Amino acid sequence: IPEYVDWRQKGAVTPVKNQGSCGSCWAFSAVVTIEGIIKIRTGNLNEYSEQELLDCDRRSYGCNGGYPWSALQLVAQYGIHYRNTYPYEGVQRYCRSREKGPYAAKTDGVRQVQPYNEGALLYSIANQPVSVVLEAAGKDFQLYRGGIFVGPCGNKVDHAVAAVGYGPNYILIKNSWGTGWGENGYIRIKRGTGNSYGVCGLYTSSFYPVKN
Repeated sequence: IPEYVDWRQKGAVTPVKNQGSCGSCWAFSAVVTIEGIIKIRTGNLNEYSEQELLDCDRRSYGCNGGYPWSALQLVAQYGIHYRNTYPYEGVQRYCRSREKGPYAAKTDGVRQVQPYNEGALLYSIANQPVSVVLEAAGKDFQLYRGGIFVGPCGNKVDHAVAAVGYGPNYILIKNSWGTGWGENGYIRIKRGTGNSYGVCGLYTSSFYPVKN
């Protein structure tokens, strides 16, 4: 895999989103990875529905949190609608997939990266955007404006985001806090520190969709 990856440069990343007050980061993270894998496999960059996963992932808890792996499973076993067909409302509602016509895209499964393994995570990013988790509760993370973030932060992961690239000393993260947070909505988190958890627990739980 190469020294630099940045899926934005390869037209595989949609604009930065804002999850709002809703604890729907798990759905935003999954959707980032679906938009990426659909671009990689088909050549078209589309936006898909975080709200659909929020409403319909019966293993997640709506705005009280959820599981990126479960949302990616949901997209692999049914499919997902375009974001515009099923726009984000920032509140959990009744599942409306059946009422929104045929699904726009469908994947074939979801694989997990080996946890606590930086190279394994980098390997997946070189193939596609990956759903990752991290500790976002620290004010240092909350107030991040730019640069390669090294913390302070613990390994208490609580926030799902998406890794869309990396470099020799960082992993590139698409967050769901709007375009005004971080580096136009992104954070570069230091890698290569030798901490197996990853900086901010970044290596705790990583999933990506599979689409043949």
